[PDB]
Amino acid sequence: SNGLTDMSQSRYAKMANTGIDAVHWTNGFWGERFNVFSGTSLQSMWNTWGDMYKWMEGVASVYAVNKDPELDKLMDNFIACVVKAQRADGYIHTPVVIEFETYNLGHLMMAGIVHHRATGKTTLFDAAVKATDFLCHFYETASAELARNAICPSHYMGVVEMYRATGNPRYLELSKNLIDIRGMVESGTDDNQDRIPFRDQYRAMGHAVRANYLYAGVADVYAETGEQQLMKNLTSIWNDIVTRKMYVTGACGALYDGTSPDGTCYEPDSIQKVHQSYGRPYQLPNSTAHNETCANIGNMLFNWRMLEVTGDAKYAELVETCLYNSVLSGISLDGKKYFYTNPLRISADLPYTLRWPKERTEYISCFCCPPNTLRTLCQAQNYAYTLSPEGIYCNLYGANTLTTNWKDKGELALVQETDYPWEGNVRVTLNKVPRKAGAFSLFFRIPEWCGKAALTVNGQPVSMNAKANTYAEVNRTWKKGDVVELVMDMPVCLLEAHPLAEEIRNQVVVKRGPLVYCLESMDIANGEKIDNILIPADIKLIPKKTTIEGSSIVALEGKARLASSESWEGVLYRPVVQAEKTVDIRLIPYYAWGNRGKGEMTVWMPLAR
Repeated sequence: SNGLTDMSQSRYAKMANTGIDAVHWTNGFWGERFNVFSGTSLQSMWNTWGDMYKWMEGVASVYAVNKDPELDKLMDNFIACVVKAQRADGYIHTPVVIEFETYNLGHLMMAGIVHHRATGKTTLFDAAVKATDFLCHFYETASAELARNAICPSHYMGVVEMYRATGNPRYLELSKNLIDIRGMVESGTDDNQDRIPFRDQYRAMGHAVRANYLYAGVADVYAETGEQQLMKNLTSIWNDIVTRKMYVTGACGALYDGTSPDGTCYEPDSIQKVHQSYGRPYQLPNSTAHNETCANIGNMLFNWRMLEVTGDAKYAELVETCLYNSVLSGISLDGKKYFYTNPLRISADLPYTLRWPKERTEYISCFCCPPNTLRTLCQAQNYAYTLSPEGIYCNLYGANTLTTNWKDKGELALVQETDYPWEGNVRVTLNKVPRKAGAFSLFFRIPEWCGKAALTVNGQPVSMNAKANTYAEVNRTWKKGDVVELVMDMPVCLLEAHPLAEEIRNQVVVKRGPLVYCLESMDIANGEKIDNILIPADIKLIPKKTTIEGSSIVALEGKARLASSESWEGVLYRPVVQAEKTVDIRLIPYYAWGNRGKGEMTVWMPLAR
């Protein structure tokens, strides 16, 4: 009835969200993050002073969980200004919200839907339904060659979410036309994924935000139309991204600037510029990885739609990877500063200055991404579970309550206890089961990273059928007070990459559970230089809780090998040096990088096998 995204009536969906109010984080990783975001980040962003509709959507999303009546009033005031400013035909003149501009309207749609779902009130929603009608007029009337109107890619999702929210067929028809038009124009571009029609695209293409939001939006249309061809496109594009063009943190977009295609084409007039963009297959540089935070949110939201349309746990893995490692990295631990880029390496020898700061900044002003970052992070709880007629799916582990209504039957409430992501032990406790529910299942995702896992029910072992990257089902007539307990082994992992990824050939990245780890220069004993650190393949890395900006994180401590250090000044090639020494290093989670001053950082490190 009521989720952040509601595929509950969608004819070719398989799962749908829990209600926007059903899941609260409690006592761990996400509870702690949620207190920062709700109790600091939102105020801090209003104080520095389209962005606002994202902020507000965030306020409503937080409110759905905590019911702070001071937020409800702060919303009613924001909404009053919005409503006072709207015309009869649905337009809004943005200047007259006091205390080709069709781009802001798309964000009003989602703000209004989310507000409706959280508060019950129709005050902002009616402002949104009108804005939507205005866009339908705008696309029925404006010139075929306005690709620019929809250069806001939020639109595709917002319009399908409005059809979902109203039943109004005009909105679904608009969203179908928006796909059908792509590439029915003179000189579209790879960079705007519109050189060729959508149905001819079987690979990821250009500006990664535009790309990924497109792919998401199309999955949303697929949820409603069941047009198989779209899923033929969406599955080779997903495949292209994930096996060939995605950083290990889930982030997307290797190139600040470049050309598409690269080194394959003989008409140079066919070769176009791209920016903030996907690159060649296996082109995954580190220092110059763009990985705009919103592109990574895009990949997350793409994967979430693919999960709901297919029921396949492998899409849930990507939602998690993205959330911890390329979305949460976008904000500081103090909730106040933001990244635009998410590089996988900072070297102080880097002889040019890339665009965009490389320390987080509290300066929303210029970037339109931090509002999207904060509202997304303010909604993490809306990704923990999904439902279907078969039962309930545990997708993102973390300490929480869930209270849904289970069909026309009554409340079902459960309590999830775990120190995830720091440890791999989950306990689901059933508080309320409605008496007339039959047997029904509780599904537990087994992470792709997880090699062993076991279940118990009230202490009694179940046979574990499932493999990595699939759901373990537990079908049972559940009684009040029942207890399921997932134990996932969560060892330290060393990962290598496909040999065609030259930028990381013969190097290793360290995961533990779902967190990608990195090394910063201040965690190397004796200020020994980060470039000289080698990870032997059989290194023994030891978890140890430690504190950064008042947050308890698991670092990994161990003995790396140290390269002898000849000066690299004015030298490109030289005789391989000895590497007889050792040095104490400490790895921290990537997301927590850059909270301890300026320094050096790398995810991928030399491997000694």
